[PDB]
Amino acid sequence: MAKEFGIPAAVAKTVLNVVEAGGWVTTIVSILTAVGSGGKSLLAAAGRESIKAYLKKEIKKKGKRAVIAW
Amino acid sequence: MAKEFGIPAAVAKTVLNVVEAGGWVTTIVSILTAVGSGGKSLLAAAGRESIKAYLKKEIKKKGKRAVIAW
Repeated sequence: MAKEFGIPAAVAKTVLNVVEAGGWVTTIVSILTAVGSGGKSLLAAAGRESIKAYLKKEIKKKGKRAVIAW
Repeated sequence: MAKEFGIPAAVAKTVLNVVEAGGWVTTIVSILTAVGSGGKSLLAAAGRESIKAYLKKEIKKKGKRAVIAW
């Protein structure tokens, strides 16, 4: 998330914790909106998929630490 | 929130928007908990006072920008 979108690690970590806790897609959207254009770019990258489902797949594949870094 | 509790600004903004919208204490709790230790510490700083009421009072005292900053 940092490398590809410029998202601060602490923001990215919060987002992924929300995902893992079964938190709301709406919350995730709000936090990525608030981080600015890089967050909006990630939201757009999910495309037709929910951002939550998109990020859950990435976490399952690569682990949280790597998704944060990405 | 950012300087005293390490709540990233994007997350802090999201939290204050929930507060302003009159959203749920449980949602404020889960977002702050997702931040990690600094979020948990902000929750502890509120004591027995509703986190929502607590942050509303902080906004009344300092304004939204300064609450985010803190």
